[PDB]
Amino acid sequence: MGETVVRDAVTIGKPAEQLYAVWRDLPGLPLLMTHLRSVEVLDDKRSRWTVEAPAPLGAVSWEAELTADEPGKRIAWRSLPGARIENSGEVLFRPAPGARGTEVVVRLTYRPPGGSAGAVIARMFNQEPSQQLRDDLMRFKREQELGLEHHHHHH
Repeated sequence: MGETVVRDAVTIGKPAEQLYAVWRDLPGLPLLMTHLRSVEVLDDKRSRWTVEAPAPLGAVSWEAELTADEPGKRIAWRSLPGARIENSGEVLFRPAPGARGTEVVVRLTYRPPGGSAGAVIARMFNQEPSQQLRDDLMRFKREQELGLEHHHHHH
């Protein structure tokens, strides 16, 4: 219908790790990094917590993996050859100009909101002088900079 691949970048006061982690509740499992990981469970984009099954997708028919993960370089989302990801987008991280934080440059295709009026309501008092462009991605920045939890993640 109107699936648009928008390329823009938002700046939030988070290093990088928590920026791509925006798809989660800001997790804190530094145990599952590098090699020697048995628990390939993240739940972020789904996962199917099998751990034992051969291949990340060679069992559960529909599963999700993240094909790229770097501490602060670029992260590309995936959904494994089992489920076959419909979406596409690799997020890159660079230090924002003026030291305003980190700017996440994303080129991703997605479906647009039907009601654009939902954005303009914020103009009543938004306190966000971020131009009359990139409307859809601006609310994303707002919610990312708003969301903050313990770095260990406490639930």
